[PDB]
Amino acid sequence: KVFERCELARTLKRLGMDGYRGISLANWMCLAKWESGYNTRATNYNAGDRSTDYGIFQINSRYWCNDGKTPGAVNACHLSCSALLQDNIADAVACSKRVVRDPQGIRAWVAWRNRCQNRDVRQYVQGCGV
Repeated sequence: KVFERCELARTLKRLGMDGYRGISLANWMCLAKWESGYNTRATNYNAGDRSTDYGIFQINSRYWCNDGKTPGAVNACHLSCSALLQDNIADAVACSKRVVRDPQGIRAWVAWRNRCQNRDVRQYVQGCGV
């Protein structure tokens, strides 16, 4: 599923993402936007370390989900990476929450640092009723 901007903002808010661990909905929107263009079936294989990024938040298999083919990987979200490719984003959100409970917080995603950190991200939620 490719979410439309406001549809996604409301979906994330309903799932309890607004201000989760001090992270605003606009930041999560900026992250999803830059990671996958709001696409839940997006995947990126990293030939360098044999890991793959999954879903709307492009969560990596080395530490967050199990795909059975990433060397010495762990599954901190205790999910099959398949769960991160569903149209329903419940599991991807549960896992993103797990990611940010770690010290790095939203900084875990390099794309967030590049295109969201210290930037005006208001535009992502404007007019969405969130």
